[PDB]
Amino acid sequence: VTFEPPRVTGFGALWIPRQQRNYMTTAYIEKIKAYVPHSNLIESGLASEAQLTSWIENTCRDYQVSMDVFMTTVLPAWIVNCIINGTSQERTNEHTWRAVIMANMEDQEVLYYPIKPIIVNAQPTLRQVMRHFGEQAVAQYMNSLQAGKPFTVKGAVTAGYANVQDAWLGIDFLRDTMQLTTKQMEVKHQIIAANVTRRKIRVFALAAPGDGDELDTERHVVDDVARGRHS
RNA sequence: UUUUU
Repeated sequence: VTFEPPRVTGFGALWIPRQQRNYMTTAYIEKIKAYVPHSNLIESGLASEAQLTSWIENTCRDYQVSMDVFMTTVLPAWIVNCIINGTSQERTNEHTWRAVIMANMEDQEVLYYPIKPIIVNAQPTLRQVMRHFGEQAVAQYMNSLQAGKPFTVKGAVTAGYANVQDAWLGIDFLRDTMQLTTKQMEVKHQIIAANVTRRKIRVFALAAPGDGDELDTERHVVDDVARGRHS
């Protein structure tokens, strides 16, 4: 059997609906084989490109800083801060998030930035807009680990995970789109079980009272009953 | 989907 044919017939076992049999050709197979987009650009768990750039442009206008200096200077600081403290929406009560200027592995001064103009501008929640930087956050935490002064991950410490070697997987903005092995899947997921620590209520206590009974009277008569004379 | 202050 020097030659063993070529097959490559495709389809066969794969059931094809009758409406698609006229377009489900062999040449159609090769056309869709090229459509393999990144598995981190299609899911709804992250902000889309249209609303990611909206977040980038809106927050730099509020800070009155250029996009070039935003993507270079304060974005890594924001990623580090989101590594230290969580990325929850109700972090706005801090009213300020801190960035520290570093001279040579030694703090010199802490800078203060408003936290509202960076959370509300993330249209599909800030937990989703920061998921694009989840892969960069792990690398930056590893860099901090190599420097001898590891970061303190809020999720890992809160969940009870004291392992500093892999204290990530406690990052609040990991979508798990990365090829996590089965031994890190449960470590990340048990940390994710910090959600059941606190409840959530969907609706507040309404607006003010619509009405509490009204009054309408005039003239000179009894206190409340207008000329009460019936029997 | 949200939910990890």
